[PDB]
Amino acid sequence: GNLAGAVEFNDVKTLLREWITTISDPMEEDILQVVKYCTDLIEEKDLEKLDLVIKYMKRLMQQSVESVWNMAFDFILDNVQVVLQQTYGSTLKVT
Repeated sequence: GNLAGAVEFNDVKTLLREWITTISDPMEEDILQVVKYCTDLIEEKDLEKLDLVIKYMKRLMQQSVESVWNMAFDFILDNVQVVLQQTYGSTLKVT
């Protein structure tokens, strides 16, 4: 739930935005953190958080000029989609 120090909803949007725009290269640990985050809120049943983090991540990875964030997002998105297909059976409409 607590990712990059950020705990609250809009606190996550702000700090993870500044994170993706400053960092030009996410390491595998950074990628796995955001997978675990977007899986945690599925286990905490906060699909409002899923809605936010998916659509807003995409925005940030496109706001970042680096294609490494696009492949990072592709892996994170993929894994978290699968988690929703097992846990709920369906995914949130957002991509």
